Amino acid sequence: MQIYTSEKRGSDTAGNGTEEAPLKTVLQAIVKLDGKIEADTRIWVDGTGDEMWDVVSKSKLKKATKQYHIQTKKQEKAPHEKIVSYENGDNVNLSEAINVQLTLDTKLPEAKELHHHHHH
Repeated sequence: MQIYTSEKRGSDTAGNGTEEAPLKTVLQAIVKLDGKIEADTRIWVDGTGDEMWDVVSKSKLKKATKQYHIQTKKQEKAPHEKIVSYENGDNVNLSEAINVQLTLDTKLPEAKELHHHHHH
């Protein structure tokens, strides 16, 4: 499953995730899969100049995965155009993903010691 995106073009209305209809941002490529980016999932970007389509950076893609899951990811979700695709998402949460809530570490959210001295 290949998804083409044109961030420099920023095609929202013309953004489907294909070649003739490239998405505006990588975010819209994930909203359809709910973060289900597997080996068959290949997202292409504007390119490097030499090529028409290049691979999306994992650093940016992973960040977008987090952002999308917090912003667009609600309780429910609908499928998409490419073969519909069922709710084939992961979660697990048996005795390992519990450390994400009951983290035995000293961290304070929204604190920002000397970092809050210049913004929220």
